[PDB]
Amino acid sequence: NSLFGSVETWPWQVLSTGGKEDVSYEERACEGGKFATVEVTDKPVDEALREAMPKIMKYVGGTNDKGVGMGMTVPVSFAVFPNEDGSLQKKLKVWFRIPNQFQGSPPAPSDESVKIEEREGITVYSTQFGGYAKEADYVAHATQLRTTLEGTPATYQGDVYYCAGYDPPMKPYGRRNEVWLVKA
Repeated sequence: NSLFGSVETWPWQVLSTGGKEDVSYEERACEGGKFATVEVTDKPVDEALREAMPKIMKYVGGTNDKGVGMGMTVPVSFAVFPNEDGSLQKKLKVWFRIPNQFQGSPPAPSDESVKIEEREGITVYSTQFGGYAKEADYVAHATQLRTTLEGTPATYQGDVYYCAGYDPPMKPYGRRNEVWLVKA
């Protein structure tokens, strides 16, 4: 009668894929699912990330309204805003991507700083790469992602990019990463 499977997590619209070695792109339209996001201001991206991490982990750690102690972790992504001067604008918005099972029913935000917001309507270019990533690698991948998207009508708004990883990598913990550019 009803047909479902175990492999289903984020239905999105991928238009195509096809980049370069290491930096490979995919332009896709977002699920539109509800995610847990925290935005930090006043504090630089360095501080904002480390300050937002507690806020993300406290949510899945048990400080959620449903009292879920299931610490579920998939790659976490945060938006950064680079100015044309090369300097990042001090505003950082962390998006915590919720696993599919919890998309159907996510716990309510019991912390005022973390909000469950749904994001749809926009198209992103995502580059998936593997290896030991440092903070510079995210920037470099964004740089190369722009370089690879060169010659296309792809424009970006605020040149915003998102950096995805399971943890903030210093060296070994951060082997799978994503960088998302949003088309203007």
